[PDB]
Amino acid sequence: KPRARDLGLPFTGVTGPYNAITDVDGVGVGFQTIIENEPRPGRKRPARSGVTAILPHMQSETPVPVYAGVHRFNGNGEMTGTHWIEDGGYFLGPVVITNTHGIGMAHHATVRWMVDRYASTYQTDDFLWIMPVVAETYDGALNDINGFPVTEADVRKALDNVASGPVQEGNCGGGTGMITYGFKGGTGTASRVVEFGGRSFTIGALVQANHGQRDWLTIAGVPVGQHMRDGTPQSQLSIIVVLATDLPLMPHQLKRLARRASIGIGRNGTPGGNNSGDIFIAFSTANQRPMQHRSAPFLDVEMVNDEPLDTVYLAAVDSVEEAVVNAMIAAEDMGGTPFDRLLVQAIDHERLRAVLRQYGRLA
Amino acid sequence: KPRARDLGLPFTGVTGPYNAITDVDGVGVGFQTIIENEPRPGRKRPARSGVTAILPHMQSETPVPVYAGVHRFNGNGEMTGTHWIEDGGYFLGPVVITNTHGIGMAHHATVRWMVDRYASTYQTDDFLWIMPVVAETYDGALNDINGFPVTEADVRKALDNVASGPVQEGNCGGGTGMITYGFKGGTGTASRVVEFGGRSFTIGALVQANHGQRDWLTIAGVPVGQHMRDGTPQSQLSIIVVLATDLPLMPHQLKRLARRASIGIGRNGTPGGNNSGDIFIAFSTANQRPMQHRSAPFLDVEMVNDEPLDTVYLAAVDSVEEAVVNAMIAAEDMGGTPFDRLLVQAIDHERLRAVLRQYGRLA
Amino acid sequence: KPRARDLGLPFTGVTGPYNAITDVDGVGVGFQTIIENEPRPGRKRPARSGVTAILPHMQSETPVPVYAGVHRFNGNGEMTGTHWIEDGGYFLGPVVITNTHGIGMAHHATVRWMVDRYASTYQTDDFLWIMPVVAETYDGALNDINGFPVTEADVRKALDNVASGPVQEGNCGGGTGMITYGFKGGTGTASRVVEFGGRSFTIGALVQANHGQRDWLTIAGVPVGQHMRDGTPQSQLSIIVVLATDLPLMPHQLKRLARRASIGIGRNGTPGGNNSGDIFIAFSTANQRPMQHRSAPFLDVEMVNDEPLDTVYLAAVDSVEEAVVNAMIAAEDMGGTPFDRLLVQAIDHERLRAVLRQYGRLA
Amino acid sequence: KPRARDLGLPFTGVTGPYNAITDVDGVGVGFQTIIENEPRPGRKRPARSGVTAILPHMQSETPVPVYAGVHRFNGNGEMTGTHWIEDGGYFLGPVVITNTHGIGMAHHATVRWMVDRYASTYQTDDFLWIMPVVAETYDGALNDINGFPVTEADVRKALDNVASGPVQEGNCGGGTGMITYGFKGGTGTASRVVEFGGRSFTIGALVQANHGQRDWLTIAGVPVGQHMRDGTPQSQLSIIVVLATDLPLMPHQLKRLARRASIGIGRNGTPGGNNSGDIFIAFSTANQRPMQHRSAPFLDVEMVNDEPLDTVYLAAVDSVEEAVVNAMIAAEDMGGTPFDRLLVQAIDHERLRAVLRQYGRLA
Repeated sequence: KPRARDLGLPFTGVTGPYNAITDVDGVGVGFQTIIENEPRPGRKRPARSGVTAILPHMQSETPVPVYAGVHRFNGNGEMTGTHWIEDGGYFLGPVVITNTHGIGMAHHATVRWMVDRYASTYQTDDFLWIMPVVAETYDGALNDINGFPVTEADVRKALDNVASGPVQEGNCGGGTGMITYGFKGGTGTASRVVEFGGRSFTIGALVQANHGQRDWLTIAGVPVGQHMRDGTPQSQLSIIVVLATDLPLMPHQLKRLARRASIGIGRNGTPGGNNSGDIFIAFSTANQRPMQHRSAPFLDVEMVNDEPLDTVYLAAVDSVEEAVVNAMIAAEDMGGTPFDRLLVQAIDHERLRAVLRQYGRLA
Repeated sequence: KPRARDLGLPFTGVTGPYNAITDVDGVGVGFQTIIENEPRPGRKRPARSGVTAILPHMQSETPVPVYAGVHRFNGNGEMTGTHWIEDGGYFLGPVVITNTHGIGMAHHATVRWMVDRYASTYQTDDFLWIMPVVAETYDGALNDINGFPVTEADVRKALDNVASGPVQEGNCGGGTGMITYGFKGGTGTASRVVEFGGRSFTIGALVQANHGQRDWLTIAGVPVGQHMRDGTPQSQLSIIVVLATDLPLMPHQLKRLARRASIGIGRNGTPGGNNSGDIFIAFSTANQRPMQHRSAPFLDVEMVNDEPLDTVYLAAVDSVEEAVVNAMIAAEDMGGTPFDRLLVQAIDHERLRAVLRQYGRLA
Repeated sequence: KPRARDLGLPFTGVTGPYNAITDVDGVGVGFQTIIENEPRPGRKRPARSGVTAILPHMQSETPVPVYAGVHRFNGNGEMTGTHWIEDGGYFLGPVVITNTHGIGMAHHATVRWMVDRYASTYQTDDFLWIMPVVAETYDGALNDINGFPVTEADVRKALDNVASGPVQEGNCGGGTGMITYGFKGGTGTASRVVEFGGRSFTIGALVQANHGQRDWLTIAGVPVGQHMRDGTPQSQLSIIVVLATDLPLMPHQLKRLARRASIGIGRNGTPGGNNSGDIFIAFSTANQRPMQHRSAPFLDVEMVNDEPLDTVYLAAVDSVEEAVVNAMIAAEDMGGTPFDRLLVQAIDHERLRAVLRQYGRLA
Repeated sequence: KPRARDLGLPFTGVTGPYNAITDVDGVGVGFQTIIENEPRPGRKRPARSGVTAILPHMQSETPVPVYAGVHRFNGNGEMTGTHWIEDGGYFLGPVVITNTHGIGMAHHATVRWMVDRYASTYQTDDFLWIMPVVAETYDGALNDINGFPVTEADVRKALDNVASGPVQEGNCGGGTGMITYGFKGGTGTASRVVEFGGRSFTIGALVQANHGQRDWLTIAGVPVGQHMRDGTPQSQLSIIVVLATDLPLMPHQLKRLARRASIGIGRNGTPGGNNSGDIFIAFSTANQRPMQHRSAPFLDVEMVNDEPLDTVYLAAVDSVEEAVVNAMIAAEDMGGTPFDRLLVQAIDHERLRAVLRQYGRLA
């Protein structure tokens, strides 16, 4: 499986080792993918969905707070756990992404998993509560979303599968049944390394791309969507962005970094559709500390000066754009069975390359 | 059961009917209450929890958008469904309140119930998604919160039990296991009728009171907590506010109304604790309209002028204070079994009356 | 001049030495007070107004960033400089408070004063811009506000007069012509010392009180406004809160602290009027650092754990309530001339004491 | 003067008659431009600055509230008047744009101008206050910003000059001394006409472009900044966006519209620089009503459904992009005198055409 850079698309700077969000130290990604092409008993439509889990500091025996910031570009979607991100500045545990009507079971399963996995924290006499970050995009065109196919066991499998190294893209995890710009969408990831004050830090992005319309699609500045008009879902009948970094940032700086994903999604053409739940979260793995109930009264934290941040912002925007394009390149056709209303095609690599060549952007 | 006014407490203005949130026409409240005093098999602590459901336009055959506004006073808690309240301006379906780790099952159950109840809307070819408003307070001192006692059936029972009329208070629904100001807490409700542009409207409040410390408790402006010092949970070892009105208000005005609940909770003494998840939602039942996919492109709406709103703001504040006190008066002692760490007592009515009398505030 | 504690009002905890915002080391307060009782040439109404200036790190030869947070409880007023407080986390220079239509001249004068006072910073080749924090309340009932009485020289005088030590209250600075709860209002201040993690800190408040209606007035929990009904402004025909602390807080924590001023203003009875511009700013004097253009790329900062903050929140609430009541106790009758529409009286001390005594609250 | 479309750039959709913000009926624009090439007495650098004024409902004898919404993308700049836009939902009077240190005099001059212009509203016995919307970008590289060249008379001249019709672009009004993408910047405008529900509406934008670095510049998706590398300000040694529409939108909807300008400024390449004060305001001219003190208690308003808004969001993004490019095309070289540090050149039209032609984007 070539990724976008392999096809000659003219991407943007130096990446971490795997060109993925796992290039940020300690962050692991796990997936559970459900691809069925016949309905379950009592249903009329097949289940194509899944769960994505991103866990920071995956080696720690205790949950480690990660400072974080959210940006709600267009709130037509769900992302739980953000009230204490906004006021307390951090979250604990994994980011879990699934389909819109699997939020509940994913939230329930994640709390249960945290109580088991971090038993020495939560199965004690301390009064602690868990508020996980669970988010979604809507796969009802290709998935039997009102059949609630994702179970507790499916979400635990994603959490138990978290790992470092290369990350699968395309039709996997929460991205399985997604559609972006009229083509097959799904999971995408990328990373960038930047130098800041004599040290090297990584910015990694993971997206669940389910947004945009064909006409808007722009790849490398070329209006590809004006040239590749066939097979759109419309003719036959949301985006979650997670940014991770090891740069030492505080909450107020991370809310600014998350806001940069607005430009990041704009790069491939969308003006931000009304029905698109476009919600971005950014977290840092720097400044490790105990949970509130075990911390000393004063904490010493490192924080970056703001002056040099333009290169970090550029890296974040570029990583989001490459993560979206990687999802489209990695995706495969889906649908077209007797139980489907549509056939969603993955963007054709040779036709893409040809259009970019005509506009002098095929590297 | 006498309520606060029945004991001579010096409350504030004219109430609707039932002096409850059901005084706002069409708003129904349902409860599922779980009170056990012996552990379930494999658990060590008893289950004392439940679910509260508040459903606007409870007669409608289709979900009716209700404009709304949220105020996160201190975000150490969860309230789902707020991203589209912020950007879209409204929510659909019920407000469901339970315990912290019951969010996920309550969310899952609510989406499933909505798909069944509003089958003519959701079991169609339309691409529609549901993002319910599910909130919580933490009952881990009296409840086996990591045993996940609330099931899907429990939440469906609360939803199917919604009704107009008098509302049960104290140890019921989501407030079953809650503690407030070191005394037994739980569910409380109150309402006010106001005249605006001649016209008569109601403001009703429902609270799940689990906040505050004994030392802070102020009732009718009297420092009761300084006089009633025994039995605190501390010596032995959050608040969700929902405001409903039929006044015709738009989202930006409803956000201000919800922010008035900050002063409302301040009335009984709290300075707003760090660990308290204090999140308030206000919604109007005016301006009924179809869902987005069935609406005409232009809607005609009525909105109040802002000049005469002080009387509405005062009624909101007063109703929140009365609802909190009503919860304490309705509450009953809980705990003290061989499986408990604490015995939480309900505030004693005669002792309270005596303290108020000493400061000239017993009416 | 007795302050509220001197009259036997039952205030709250241990104050710093001056019981004022200048108890926070290095914070200076300066005033310019204009009290005229005949109209200036071409005007019909007299000028009663002024400027209040609060300067953190008043010894420093260069401007020192102070982390800060704002809460807009009801935005019917102006407070400039908040965009970079929200995103950047801090502000530089003084907080300047005046009347509503004097914002512009105060802003202009403050920039000019900073360019002259910090000449080694601003009269260089560096590209630097200044965005001062200038706020207001509306003194149109007692002041010729459309006569623009405050000049550049008036604001420079306040800035040049900043000093530590005891702070004047009542009819002075920006508070000169203000009215609160139908009585004469104005400037008030108070402070609290708290122990946090084996260290001592101070929380100081300064308020410009111009809010509330007589009927709502509550002092020490007693409904004083129901007993002292005469001479209201109505019968004859906003609040800025600044909190300063030396506790090491980051911006996300300071926004929470500023939000606690909502309860602080609720303590004296207001439900938060529609026309009241109720805007609060909290800043810390800890974590001194250079300006952005002179900072190293990485900074080391100290930050408190959030667990023990309840005593800090309680001190902040109590300090706001005391600063408001101090403002009413220090104020003097104003108006009643042939050019006035009103005569605004200060609350009478003996009548106040008598009402408190009847409810058992006169210490 | 050819504008961007006249040079063959491949712009986007149908414009209104002037392709400017004055295509929204009743919106006037007025400018005061100060271009001096020798220092004023006692100064060392020349003054090149000015004022831009945008007045909705310019014919009205009384101020007419216009619902509006703001998006602070990166708050390193000032825009006054936003607290009541956020909570009250509207503003009155003009949007005035100038240089960073001219805020104060522009604010003062606008309040004074409104008192005179709307004398039947403000020179009465009513208690009314004015909180104008005054914004800025920083022209310190080309202008003697610490000389405070803009006077009260300069701002009154811009206000008195508001007019419909064609709008001047480039080195005029507040944009006079601005620099964008290392080329001369300034004022730019554009409009789009869209059909919504059988009715025709216009979206217009006006920008004061002072943002970006040369290397990021992208025009029509082409990386022009990589090809036109000479004369950058760096080698020699912020953006305010105003969107106006006649679509009937409420405040919560206008906040989303103003958020779309983030994608609009990302079209030309910036990732959003840390030092860039990028603040956007959107307002609607629909739903005319009286001021709060003259309104009936209930108002009837028209509001759009959200479903069809994607075409409006696209029009908004495209108009911001065209306005920024129009500002660069209209700009003229500035500086390079014995008193300057730099010579800022306007982008060369022929060179730009040549780079676009090479990538197949010259229409």
